[PDB]
Amino acid sequence: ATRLDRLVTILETGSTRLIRDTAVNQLADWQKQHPEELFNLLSRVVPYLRHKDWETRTTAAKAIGKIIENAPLYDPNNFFRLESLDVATIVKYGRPLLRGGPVDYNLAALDPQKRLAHLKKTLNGRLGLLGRVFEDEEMPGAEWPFERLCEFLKVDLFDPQWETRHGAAMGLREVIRVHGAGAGRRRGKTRKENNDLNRQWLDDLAYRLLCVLMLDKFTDYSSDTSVAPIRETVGQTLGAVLRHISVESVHAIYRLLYCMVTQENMWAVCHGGMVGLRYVVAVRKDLLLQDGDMIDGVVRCVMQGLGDIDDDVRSVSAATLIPMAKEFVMMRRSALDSLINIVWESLSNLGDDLSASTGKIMDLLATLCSFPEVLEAMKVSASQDEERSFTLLVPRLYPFLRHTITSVRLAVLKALMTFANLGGETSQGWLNGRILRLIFQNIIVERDQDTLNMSLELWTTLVRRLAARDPAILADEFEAHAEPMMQLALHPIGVPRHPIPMNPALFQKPSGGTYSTHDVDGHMIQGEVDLVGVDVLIRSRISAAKAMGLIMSFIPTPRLASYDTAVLQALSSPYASTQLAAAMVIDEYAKNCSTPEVASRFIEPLQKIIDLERPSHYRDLVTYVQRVRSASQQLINLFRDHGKVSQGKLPTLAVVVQGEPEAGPGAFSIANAEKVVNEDFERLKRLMAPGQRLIALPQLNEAREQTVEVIEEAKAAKEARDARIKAAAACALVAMKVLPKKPSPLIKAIMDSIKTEENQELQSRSAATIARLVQLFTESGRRGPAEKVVANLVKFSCVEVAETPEFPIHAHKTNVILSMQKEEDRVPDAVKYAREAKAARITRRGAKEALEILSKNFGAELLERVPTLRTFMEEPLVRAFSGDLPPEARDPENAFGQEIVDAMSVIRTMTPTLHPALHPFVMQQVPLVIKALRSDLSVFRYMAAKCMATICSVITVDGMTALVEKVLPSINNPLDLSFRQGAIEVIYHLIAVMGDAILPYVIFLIVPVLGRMSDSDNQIRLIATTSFATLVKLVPLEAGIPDPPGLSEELLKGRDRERTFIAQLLDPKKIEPFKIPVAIKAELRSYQQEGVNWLAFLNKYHLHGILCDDMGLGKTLQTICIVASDHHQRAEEFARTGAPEVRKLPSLIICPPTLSGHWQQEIKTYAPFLTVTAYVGSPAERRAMKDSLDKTDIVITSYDVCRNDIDVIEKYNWNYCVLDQGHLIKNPKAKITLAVKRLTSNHRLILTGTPIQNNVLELWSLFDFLMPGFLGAEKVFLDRFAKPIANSRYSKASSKEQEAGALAIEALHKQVLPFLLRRLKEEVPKILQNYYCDLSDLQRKLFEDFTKREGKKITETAGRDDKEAKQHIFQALQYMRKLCNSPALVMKPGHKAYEDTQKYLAKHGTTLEDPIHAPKLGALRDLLVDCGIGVEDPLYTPIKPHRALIFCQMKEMLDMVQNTVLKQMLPSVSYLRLDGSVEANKRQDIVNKFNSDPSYDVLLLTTSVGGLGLNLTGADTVIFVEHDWNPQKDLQAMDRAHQKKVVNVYRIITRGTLEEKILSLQMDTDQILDLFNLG
Repeated sequence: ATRLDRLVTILETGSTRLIRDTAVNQLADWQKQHPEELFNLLSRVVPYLRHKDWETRTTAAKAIGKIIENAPLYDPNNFFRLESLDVATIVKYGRPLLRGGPVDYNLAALDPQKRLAHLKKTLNGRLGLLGRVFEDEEMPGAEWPFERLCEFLKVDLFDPQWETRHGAAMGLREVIRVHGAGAGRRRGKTRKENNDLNRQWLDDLAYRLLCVLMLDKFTDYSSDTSVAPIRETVGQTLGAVLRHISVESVHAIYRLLYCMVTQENMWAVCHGGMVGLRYVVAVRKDLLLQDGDMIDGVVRCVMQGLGDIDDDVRSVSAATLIPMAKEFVMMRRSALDSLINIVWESLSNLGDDLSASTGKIMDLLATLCSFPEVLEAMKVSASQDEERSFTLLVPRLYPFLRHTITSVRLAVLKALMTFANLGGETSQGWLNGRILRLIFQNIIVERDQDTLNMSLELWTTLVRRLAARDPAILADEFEAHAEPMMQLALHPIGVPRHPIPMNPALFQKPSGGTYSTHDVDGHMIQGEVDLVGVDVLIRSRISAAKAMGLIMSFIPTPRLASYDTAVLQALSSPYASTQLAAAMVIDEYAKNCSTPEVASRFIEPLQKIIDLERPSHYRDLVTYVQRVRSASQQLINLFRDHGKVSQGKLPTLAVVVQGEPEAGPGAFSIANAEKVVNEDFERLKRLMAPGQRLIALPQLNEAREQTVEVIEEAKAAKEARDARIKAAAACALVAMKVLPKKPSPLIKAIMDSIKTEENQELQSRSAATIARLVQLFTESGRRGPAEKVVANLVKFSCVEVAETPEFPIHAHKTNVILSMQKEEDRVPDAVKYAREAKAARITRRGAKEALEILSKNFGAELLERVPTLRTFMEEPLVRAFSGDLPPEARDPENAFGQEIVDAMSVIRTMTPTLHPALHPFVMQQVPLVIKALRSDLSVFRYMAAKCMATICSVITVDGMTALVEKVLPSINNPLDLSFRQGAIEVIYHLIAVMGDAILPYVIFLIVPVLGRMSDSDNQIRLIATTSFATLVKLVPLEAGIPDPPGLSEELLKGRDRERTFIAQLLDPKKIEPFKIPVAIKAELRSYQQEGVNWLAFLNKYHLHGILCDDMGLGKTLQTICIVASDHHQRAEEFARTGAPEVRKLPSLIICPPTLSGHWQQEIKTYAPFLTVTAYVGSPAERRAMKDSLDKTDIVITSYDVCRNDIDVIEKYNWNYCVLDQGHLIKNPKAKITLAVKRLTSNHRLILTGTPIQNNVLELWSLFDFLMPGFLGAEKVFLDRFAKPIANSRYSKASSKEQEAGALAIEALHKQVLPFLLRRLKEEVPKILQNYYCDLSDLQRKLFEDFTKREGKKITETAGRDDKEAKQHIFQALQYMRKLCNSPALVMKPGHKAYEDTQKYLAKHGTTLEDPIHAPKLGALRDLLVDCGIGVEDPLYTPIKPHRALIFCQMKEMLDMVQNTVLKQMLPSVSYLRLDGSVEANKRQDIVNKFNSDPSYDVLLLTTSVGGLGLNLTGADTVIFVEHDWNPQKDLQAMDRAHQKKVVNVYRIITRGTLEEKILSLQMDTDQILDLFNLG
């Protein structure tokens, strides 16, 4: 179908959210550009409000919201009375609205308005306005635009089908939200007349809305989100009406809602009334706060609802009071004390498993407990009554600890925190072992990190407040729960596809019994490693050990005998997960003791783990070993079936594997499988015939390597467990200050974790340990092992090649910028190259954090306590950059080169976390790094730029001052290439390190960056252009940019040339006017001169952009202005300075071959002082001017002759280079695209009506011609922009991939926006215009042949005024006016020159119907592509801005226009044709489709049918191909067949013919005779 039908149908079948939301923005954009198509888009999304699917109704209601926002508000300068509403009659006599099964077919087939007129009679009865229950056998721009629509919605509010009532309520919500004020008004009345007419209409809707709250009994028990889907929604619609009605109408709605709550019960009427009151306080809280009578009644309603039996009534009641919980506490402290215990009463009846709706009750209690006033009034009631003591109330919060909503579980821990920080007299009846167990259970099973943090923070205060009383009391309350809680802290963790479930009987409910929108903690209690991340289970054992470690540090040691037996037993457990957790509990116990000697009884069991050998198997890794046996067996079974080997020679594998329970010492192990692939694969290969081996060995080698894959997979899995347990035991020893005599094995255990540990929390613990171990050694001599540890950390922070280059690999590179290589090289993908690179990133991550923690432990004493660090960072730079570079530093075999690289690698690794007292040491090294930026070796310049950028981001005062004073001023220097490459590179890495923090410092960066895009070195141009693109992306468009804090006041003074640039770049309306210095013959409009200001701004700062002005605004003139002015201005400065950058060079204008004459004509008209060469013609003609093109000011060239003669055109240098329809360059691989990019030009422009289509790669190719590096190379552009965009558009894409693809669209549009000048023709009388085209060779031949015969008699019959003489002259003019359109109109069989013409067409090898002989056909496709109509899915393609009418006089011409232009040339255009041949009945059909479906681009028709009174509205442009002798007969048929917008009228006229002469003349004999002369 059409675009609009396919675009709307996506609302139903949008597979992802991104695909559905993209369709609603297309419809919203379609309304924004074509505001008159409002009721064509709405009449297709409104039917989707009755859809049987929930999301389709939601999406369709969303589109109505977006489409209506793009409609102008309506200011024109049978109703219901809200007061006369009786609650008793409607509830009693009304129609209960239920889930609707019945469908009455007799009504369904009625006229859509007769169906509506019938439902408006039945409505008064169904509402109960009669004294009886109504039964359906009694009855078997002048005004508001949406008033006809709202009748269908207000009537469908009571349809038996609950799906229809759902969509009708959402539709009314979106219409009244944007357009609520104008409803009801009618043109022809004063403000006071339709202000109350609006009040009556809004009261009429509120009347109907309250009825739905009373009558709707529908309830969906399936989902826990919404219980009353219609009452929840129709109350949301009531909120949109409240923000538009008077204060008196609100107080009337308030009383009617008050009767529904305090019914003077019934669940539905009480709930629906509360829902309405919920939005009254959330929308009109201002009006509610003066009238104290409303404040009392709305609070009386909440309190009754808060004590109601049903849970859903208490939820909406609590959600009503939250927005004014602060406001109600202050104003009425008398009612404050009664509100507290009623809220507390609501939580008392609840069990442990709470519905998702009950979460709003907790939100109400949490906001009340955040006020000190409420906390005091509770203590007064606690000292007075026993039933309000904290022992009976607080445990009512425990069922909320494991609530389904994530935000509720955090609000409870924050609330329970408030009670622990309240009093000692107050909070001890509830603070016991019962709450300690629930919190410890919360630590094991909580998945959210913020909630797990508060659980540990509450566990600390709960333990410390209870240990302050007596350490024996704390140990008694927890002794009853200590035994099972230990089994959960030491519980093993499984492998993906091998979950180790926890015993659910070890979890006590708040009810007291054990476990034996639900299943909140079952995924983790089951231990699903795939469903919940492997790192989430690990950080739940870490949190367990940290909790269990703190509680043990307070219990007296003699009563910890049961705890030690559990952990000593766990150190020898067959589960590696348990041994790791066991050693971590000992660690956190020794950390929290006052002295480390208290825990010194664990020294011997832990030193066993370090010194003894590790077990060769673990029970948690049994799945890996079982997987190894399968591969080993299939490898052997293949040695039997595929290769013919006897069963007796085959080895036998054990059926049970090691680590399994009840596994003998002869079970299957990894060592057995290593013997199968290493020694039995060889032994069994000797037992094959040399003929059998040749056929079977292919598939055997494949089976062998698949086995080794799993073998090395299991061995790596076990060695990871050996390192985890050894490192955890060593860290606990370091906590007990265990400094061995021979510390090599202790240090190795901690180091092996820092090298290889995928998990960050386990690695960060080992980094913090090795940082304290360095401090413990330097605090007691032992500088031997202390300086070897720090030296390894420094070595490990340089292994990631992405951060620290390998010097011998790049040692030979000079005059190269490695920053460009690093990104143009990572776009390599091999499994064993990405695994080794992953190990390097892990090793650096650990070592970097160890030095970070080391720098914070020693503070400002880091360089005095650890003097080896100062040597690594300072010594190599002093040797190499104090004076001349030693020749040793250039050799890749010498280690000196890498020592210099590592030195600067450590500086940027530790500068951020360095104590501010060590910044002078870094500043001492700055003169050495600047010396490296100037170096000739590129790898030194690369690291110097990364290092300096980091230093400037930390020491923002002196670091920036050094860069602006010592580096930036010498980017101009044309003698030292190496310093320029280094200085632009430190700018590149400065923007990358700081990010959007670079904003205040962009002042100092902008001029060196801009000027470097105009540099002789190609690499500096590219990296400066990429830098400039990142700046445009990172600026705040709407806000200003502050000044650099703390810098010199004299640095910011002389930099005002750089502030006017940034101001003009953000806002294009602040561009300085440009007085054209050449004598141009033109009246420049407000926008034309404004557009020339934009082109001069680009020329001034060496920028390039696209001129996207809509057709008619005159893009050709604005370009001739700027190129004539530029040639003049650079003719003056070349006379002043003679610099090569302003030498005389010709400009180049590339256009489609049809527009070659159009440019040549308008330069002749507006700028007659510019000499023009037209390098277009036959290959023979082009070769004369081929060698002489620089001898003029402008050179015009077609895209076709630019490919064949590119070797000629690139031999020249060009000033300007304009592309008249530049979208032909969008193909990056096209030959025309590559030829245009081989040109050396100074200033570039692109002229298009459409800048981009659906693809983003089209946009890259255009911007790659303008500013080469602006979007990067093609491969780096396909990565950051094209890959995520294409992935989010996948039918089944991830929710992360959707936002990754949406952030890229938004970022790509921001980089390219300041370089596209897109001014609409309409927003900021119909315009006639002439489109000129040139005659063809055949037309000139046929005109000359006519005047040779007929021209003799034309002189006779010209001024006769005779009878048949005026008939001969007229039909002689008809022959010419037909020939001006197409030669095929006049060259028909029977003509005297037919046989001669066919010879001419044959000698040149063409046909008569060839479109090149009728230039009006070619001029029509160019006029259509300049209006965005024709281009060379409805979803991703943009909305076309115009629709056209195309008029012709003859039916034969329309066939050419149809079969040639719209079928061969522009096949993507949707069109309809209208002839007098078509039936007068069928022609009315397609005229309707043109006004009902706005996706018809063009309507072809002849001027005969246009005068038939048919009226069209969607037309925006009108084109005339053929013309009548009376030029107003064309004006009649146009207006007769046709306002808000402006209409563009185009006359296609061949220059030099009678068309240019007839249309000019507004008859004398000699003036008639001149119609037969060309020119």
